[PDB]
Amino acid sequence: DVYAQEKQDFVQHFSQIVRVLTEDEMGHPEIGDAIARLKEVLEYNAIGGKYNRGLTVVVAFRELVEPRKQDADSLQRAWTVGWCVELLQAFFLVADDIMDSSLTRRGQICWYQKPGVGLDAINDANLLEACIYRLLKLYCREQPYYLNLIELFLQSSYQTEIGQTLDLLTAPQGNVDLVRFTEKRYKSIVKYKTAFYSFYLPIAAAMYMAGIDGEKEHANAKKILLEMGEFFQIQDDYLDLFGDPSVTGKIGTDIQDNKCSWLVVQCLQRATPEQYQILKENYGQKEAEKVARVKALYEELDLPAVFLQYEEDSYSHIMALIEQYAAPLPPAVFLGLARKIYK
Amino acid sequence: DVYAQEKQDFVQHFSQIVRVLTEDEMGHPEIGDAIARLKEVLEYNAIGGKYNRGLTVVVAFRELVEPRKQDADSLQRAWTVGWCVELLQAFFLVADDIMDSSLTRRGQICWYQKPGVGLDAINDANLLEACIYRLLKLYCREQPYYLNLIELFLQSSYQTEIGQTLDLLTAPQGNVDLVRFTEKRYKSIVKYKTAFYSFYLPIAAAMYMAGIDGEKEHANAKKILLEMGEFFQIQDDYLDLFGDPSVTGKIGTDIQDNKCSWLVVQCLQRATPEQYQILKENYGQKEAEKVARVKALYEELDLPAVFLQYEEDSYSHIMALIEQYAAPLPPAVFLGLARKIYK
Ligand SMILES: Cc1ccc(-c2cc3c(NC(P(=O)(O)O)P(=O)(O)O)ncnc3s2)cc1
Ligand SMILES: Cc1ccc(-c2cc3c(NC(P(=O)(O)O)P(=O)(O)O)ncnc3s2)cc1
Ligand SMILES: [Mg+2]
Ligand SMILES: [Mg+2]
Ligand SMILES: [Mg+2]
Ligand SMILES: [Mg+2]
Ligand SMILES: [Mg+2]
Ligand SMILES: [Mg+2]
Repeated sequence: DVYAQEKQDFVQHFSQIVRVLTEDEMGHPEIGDAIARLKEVLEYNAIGGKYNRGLTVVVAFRELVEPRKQDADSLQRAWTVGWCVELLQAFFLVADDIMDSSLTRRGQICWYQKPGVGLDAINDANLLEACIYRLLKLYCREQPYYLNLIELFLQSSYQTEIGQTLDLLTAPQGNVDLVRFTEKRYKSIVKYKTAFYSFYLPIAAAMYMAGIDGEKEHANAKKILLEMGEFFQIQDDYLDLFGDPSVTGKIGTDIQDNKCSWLVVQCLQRATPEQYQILKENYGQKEAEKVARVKALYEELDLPAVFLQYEEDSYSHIMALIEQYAAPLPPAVFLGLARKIYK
Repeated sequence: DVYAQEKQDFVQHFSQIVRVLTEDEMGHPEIGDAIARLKEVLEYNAIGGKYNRGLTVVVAFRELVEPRKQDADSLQRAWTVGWCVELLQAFFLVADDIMDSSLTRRGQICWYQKPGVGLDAINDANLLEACIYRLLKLYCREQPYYLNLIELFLQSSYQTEIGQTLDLLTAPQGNVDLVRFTEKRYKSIVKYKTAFYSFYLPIAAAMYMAGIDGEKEHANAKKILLEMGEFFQIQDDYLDLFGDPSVTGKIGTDIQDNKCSWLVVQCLQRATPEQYQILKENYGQKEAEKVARVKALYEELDLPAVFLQYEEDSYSHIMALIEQYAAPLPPAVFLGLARKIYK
């Protein structure tokens, strides 16, 4: 209902993102070709998403301002920062898909896989990163929050990259790494790699855009948004395998990439010594017979219905945290976020 | 003499960089392994350089402060920001070497080529990027310049990436791109891709650290530092081919990568229609017989002595710009920089 509303409005505003970010032509005719390529990047990589995070910034902003203070220019900034989160996202997936060897994403071939692109993808990725802060200076350079956002976006990139380093240290190509797959490792991973940016960031951004910068208020918010954070990825890793690729818009590479997924983690808790051995022979390998034998094993331990279980268990716990912790904020923020991620 | 002095002092201070950047252990035991890997990155990629830029920040700072204001903590910040530029550098080369397919750099194998690393190099690279701003908040969070530096480092990353996009758009693997190799393109390239960060940045950083933030003072400085900027890369591209690999610490990939180098540019101005054709058949290809036939052609048009010519021509012009433009600043800044890059 509530994201469903302002989505289209959120997406039209992407025409101006691109306009502004590439309005340097007669001033710098030399670099016009870099700026075209830039456009081409943004069109391809910032678009197709569920735009949930970018939206989340916008919805949160409305919710947290007295509409007597939501003037035209405040909403200008409101969805600008929205778009910045989308860029951040886009930055991450473009790099992520080289690193994770992915084939497709958002219903089309990965940027880095297009012929004529390949590893220029890396430079492209960091460009999106840059555009984030380019906008900030544009639309927020004179706000009292301008600096808090910059630090937020960065403090959040770092955290994402720390997560990403764990992801990979825990998931070497070649090395049977079942010992490494503990739930203690896992919670750490999705915390840094997912929760902070896909949740704390967007919300937090708007908190600062609403003049709300108390450490304790941010801390509570954080407490809540790291769970939603966390479930979200267990759902990502679930969908990776049992999800519909015409609906996820991507193909899963978790078994092949020897990844510390929720699944392999639970699988291990419930392994008969023999089973441990089947998985051992099969996990972390390109071969489809092996990837298949594992998918069977996950089904052989009825993990999909276990995921259905945690989904309820977590919905219920996330909801307790909202009650315990939302205030002084309007609980519609978090609720709106939960509706949009639970099934 | 002057860089030769504070180099060793500059390099000892790298023990504390690593200490500080990895002093989160008992506070966050979960992520200790990411932070080890981080250490490993920094050790490998921030070290071995000529540390010229990092130094340049430090030397410039002394030169531009009354030593009654150069207290212990000002020099703490002074070389911290030094190190930040080194990180920025390191960020760029780690990504650069994947993108440019380089084999070696700084007298050893490229990070991304080590076995067990490969494309995790990409995540590693952005980590260095992050550390920059991690330090800033650490040692400069309470300074009046703190924000100007952040914007400088970013405004400079973007510019570097724009350059880098030109680099690559101008240099597709496969496509004979001799038409594209004009000196108008070239000046644009090395301007964004090299001059801004290896020169304007370090100096400018210290200008702001010395409380000097007038647009016109920065503008003049910029005018001067973009030439030094520019020559520096023509020397890089010269050395790429005719340089000593036990002294550059790297092997050149400009012909192989179909790059818009100073050389191919000059080569083209002086081409007999036939010659244009030899180069045509040979440029932009892995094959060593072809790379060889080109190196011959550059020697066949006595370009090395032409480089010796521009070197003098540019030394002389750079020096005119210092006279025309240094003030109110101490001309020893720029001079010190020129001594250290001219032969
Ligand atoms: C450098 C870098 C650092 C972190 C990422 C992240 C990817 C990602 C993400 N993507 C998912 P996917 O896009 O479903 O593959 P992952 O399982 O690869 O992590 N989902 C939630 N958080 C993150 S953070 C991507 C690139
Ligand atoms: C993403 C990115 C963007 C820019 C770079 C740059 C590499 C580089 C550089 N490296 C030299 P090299 O390190 O001698 O190969 P290049 O000819 O590849 O540009 N020298 C001067 N400026 C720059 S900027 C590297 C990575
Ligand atoms: Mg992935
Ligand atoms: Mg991943
Ligand atoms: Mg995933
Ligand atoms: Mg290179
Ligand atoms: Mg290059
Ligand atoms: Mg070069």
